[PDB]
Amino acid sequence: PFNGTMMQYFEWYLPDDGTLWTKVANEANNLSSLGITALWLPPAYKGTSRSDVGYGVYDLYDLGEFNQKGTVRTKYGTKAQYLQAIQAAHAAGMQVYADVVFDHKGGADGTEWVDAVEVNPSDRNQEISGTYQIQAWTKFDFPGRGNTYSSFKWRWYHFDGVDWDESRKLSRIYKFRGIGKAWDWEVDTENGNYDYLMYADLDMDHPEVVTELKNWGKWYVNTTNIDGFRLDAVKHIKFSFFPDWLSYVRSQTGKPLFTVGEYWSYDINKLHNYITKTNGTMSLFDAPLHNKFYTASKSGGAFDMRTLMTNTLMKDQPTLAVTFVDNHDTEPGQALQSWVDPWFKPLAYAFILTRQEGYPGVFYGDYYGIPQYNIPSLKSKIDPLLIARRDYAYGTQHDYLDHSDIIGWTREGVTEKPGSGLAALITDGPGGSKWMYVGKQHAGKVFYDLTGNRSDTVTITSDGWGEFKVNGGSVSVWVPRK
Ligand SMILES: C[C@H]1O[C@H](O[C@H]2[C@H](O)[C@@H](O)[C@@H](O[C@H]3[C@H](O)[C@@H](O)[C@@H](O)O[C@@H]3CO)O[C@@H]2CO)[C@H](O)[C@@H](O)[C@@H]1N[C@H]1C=C(CO)[C@@H](O)[C@H](O)[C@H]1O
Ligand SMILES: C[C@H]1O[C@H](O[C@H]2[C@H](O)[C@@H](O)[C@@H](O[C@H]3[C@H](O)[C@@H](O)[C@@H](O)O[C@@H]3CO)O[C@@H]2CO)[C@H](O)[C@@H](O)[C@@H]1N[C@H]1C=C(CO)[C@@H](O)[C@H](O)[C@H]1O
Ligand SMILES: C[C@H]1O[C@H](O[C@H]2[C@H](O)[C@@H](O)[C@@H](O[C@H]3[C@H](O)[C@@H](O)[C@@H](O)O[C@@H]3CO)O[C@@H]2CO)[C@H](O)[C@@H](O)[C@@H]1N[C@H]1C=C(CO)[C@@H](O)[C@H](O)[C@H]1O
Ligand SMILES: C[C@H]1O[C@H](O[C@H]2[C@H](O)[C@@H](O)[C@@H](O[C@H]3[C@H](O)[C@@H](O)[C@@H](O)O[C@@H]3CO)O[C@@H]2CO)[C@H](O)[C@@H](O)[C@@H]1N[C@H]1C=C(CO)[C@@H](O)[C@H](O)[C@H]1O
Ligand SMILES: C[C@H]1O[C@H](O[C@H]2[C@H](O)[C@@H](O)[C@@H](O[C@H]3[C@H](O)[C@@H](O)[C@@H](O)O[C@@H]3CO)O[C@@H]2CO)[C@H](O)[C@@H](O)[C@@H]1N[C@H]1C=C(CO)[C@@H](O)[C@H](O)[C@H]1O
Ligand SMILES: C[C@H]1O[C@H](O[C@H]2[C@H](O)[C@@H](O)[C@@H](O[C@H]3[C@H](O)[C@@H](O)[C@@H](O)O[C@@H]3CO)O[C@@H]2CO)[C@H](O)[C@@H](O)[C@@H]1N[C@H]1C=C(CO)[C@@H](O)[C@H](O)[C@H]1O
Ligand SMILES: [Ca+2]
Ligand SMILES: [Ca+2]
Ligand SMILES: [Ca+2]
Ligand SMILES: [Ca+2]
Repeated sequence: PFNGTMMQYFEWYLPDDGTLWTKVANEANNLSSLGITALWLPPAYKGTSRSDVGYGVYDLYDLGEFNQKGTVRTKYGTKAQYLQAIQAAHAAGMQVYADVVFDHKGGADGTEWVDAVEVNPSDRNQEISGTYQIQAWTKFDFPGRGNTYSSFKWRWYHFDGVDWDESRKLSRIYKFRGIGKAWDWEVDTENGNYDYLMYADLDMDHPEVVTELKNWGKWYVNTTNIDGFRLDAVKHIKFSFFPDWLSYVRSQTGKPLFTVGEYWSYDINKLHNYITKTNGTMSLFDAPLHNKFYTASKSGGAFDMRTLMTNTLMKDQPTLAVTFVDNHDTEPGQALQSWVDPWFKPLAYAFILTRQEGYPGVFYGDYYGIPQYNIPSLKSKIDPLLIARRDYAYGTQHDYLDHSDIIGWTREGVTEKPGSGLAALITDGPGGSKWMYVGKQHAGKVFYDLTGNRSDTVTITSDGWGEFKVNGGSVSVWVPRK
């Protein structure tokens, strides 16, 4: 038995110093000893510039190897350093998930003239202009790479649209004209059709494009030996595309390739729609649960903690849910900003780390800190919870989400891991106590608070129950002493 634990190993405001790949190589041992079993690494290919975080993808085939966009290395380092990081992660017994950005392409080498029409930004099925010629950033020739690995050249007809006309300096949503040219479907229905997002938007209906992304998928897994994918911005990408893409790349590389997609919506039914449409071929980030943590942390104690799990992927589809507290898009200043307050953050990590539903992740920004906004590191509060997950969070779970402030759950432990077992309490309000069942196999044992928030102890009764306790606005994780 084991508890998988992933770590997203970057944040937005990292300096553009080309050191992240080296840091993975240096830290892989430490993180593994804490029970981290997988790293989600940022996009490793060349962006619109060297300080691009990776989501403005210029060349999928340039892993910090070719002189392109004014730099050889990416933000994170060179191609050689990227490979060493992956091998170090493997030597320490960790999987590696690579960020995959297929929705769009930016930083084109040149413009092309294209017949286009404006569509309504709030309803992309509604044309709001006539057809006219625009100058669109869609020519990709890759002067620094040549035909190495791939001789495919991208042009306007491989895309469905852009949001910038270079001749008139106009910013509108332009749909391209052409035989069969249309926004892709199925996609998210916010704004009527949410296929267009930014830069030059890929046409997943074009067979040349499907083929090229399949060839890149195979090439990339074989070049890097990565173990899986984090799929960026999947709600803006033809739903049927990734079932077909993943089954090609998995079977043509001989690898299972665990895959988590980022479907950003707090509407659980949209996530359920996407899982059924893609036949459960991938996990998804539990964005609704993130929204729960953010809301509870801002509600001054008035959140009903009995609803913390309701309408989350961790409640509804736990084996396809990847759980988290914050990520690079929820950071201060970002477009999805909804930063979980530091007082509540240890409570949210305890919830995803010591419970049996879902595949939890630790955020780099939470672990190491975000100096850009003077947010201090929470490593000293997260590490006890990882040790809880590594050693104690095993076996039958009993739920007590039964009070509007104080909620808890227990894990009984497993014979295969002697000394396992835990009882966790969190509260968004004043402290208190709660009786919970850990199992009569623990009768007489003394439990202590692994987080060190409390100095007292709890003795288990002859019937397997303990009256566990928590401070106000705090976490306690009670585990057996030895
Ligand atoms: C390091 C670890 O890699 C493998 O485990 C990974 C799984 O193959 C993935 O599928 C994924 O599992 C998650 C599920 O997809 C998901 O539905 C959810 O329910 O949570 C799961 C994770 O909690 O991620 C896993 C890694 O995080 C591989 O199977 C495993 O063998 C590898 N490590 C084990 C190796 C040994 C066996 O002797 C022991 O050290 C431990 O049991 C494991 O650490
Ligand atoms: C001039 C530039 O225009 C295009 O790039 C723009 C995008 O199309 C816009 O959508 C917008 O992107 C922002 C995102 O929407 C936003 O969500 C944020 O997260 O990231 C972006 C921040 O700006 O803005 C983009 C730039 O204005 C076009 O795709 C792009 O390729 C064009 N860049 C060319 C211009 C120069 C100067 O000659 C060259 O350095 C580039 O290599 C060219 O590619
Ligand atoms: C007009 C001329 O352009 C054609 O080139 C591109 C199409 O215009 C694009 O729309 C695009 O087609 C893809 C769709 O966007 C996509 O939704 C999916 O259906 O796959 C399509 C590609 O398989 O990409 C095309 C190029 O890759 C095309 O090269 C060419 O056949 C077209 N020439 C026609 C001109 C007239 C117009 O009446 C007709 O008389 C001729 O029979 C056509 O040859
Ligand atoms: C730039 C940003 O645009 C998209 O995000 C939009 C959402 O999809 C909309 O539904 C809405 O987002 C949420 C609200 O912000 C939030 O208040 C929430 O309570 O409700 C809405 C969803 O329930 O507004 C957003 C428009 O600004 C897009 O999905 C998101 O991914 C984009 N930000 C990233 C763009 C890339 C894609 O390559 C990411 O990888 C980058 O990290 C970000 O720049
Ligand atoms: C009433 C009782 O609650 C105290 O504070 C906890 C809150 O219940 C939680 O909601 C949370 O407070 C955070 C806010 O939600 C957030 O908006 C932000 O302001 O940060 C707050 C945390 O820093 O966490 C609180 C625990 O730190 C706490 O359990 C307890 O001390 C409170 N009773 C005190 C109230 C006053 C005067 O009546 C204090 O001087 C006394 O120590 C207690 O009587
Ligand atoms: C003599 C004194 O010791 C005991 O105090 C323990 C209490 O169980 C808690 O205070 C316990 O948890 C605290 C955390 O360790 C600490 O980190 C803090 O941040 O919050 C928790 C408090 O909620 O730590 C103590 C160590 O065992 C005992 O229970 C306490 O009753 C004992 N008597 C004192 C209590 C009062 C209050 O009216 C005074 O009048 C007495 O004179 C004290 O002697
Ligand atoms: Ca299309
Ligand atoms: Ca799209
Ligand atoms: Ca499209
Ligand atoms: Ca409450």
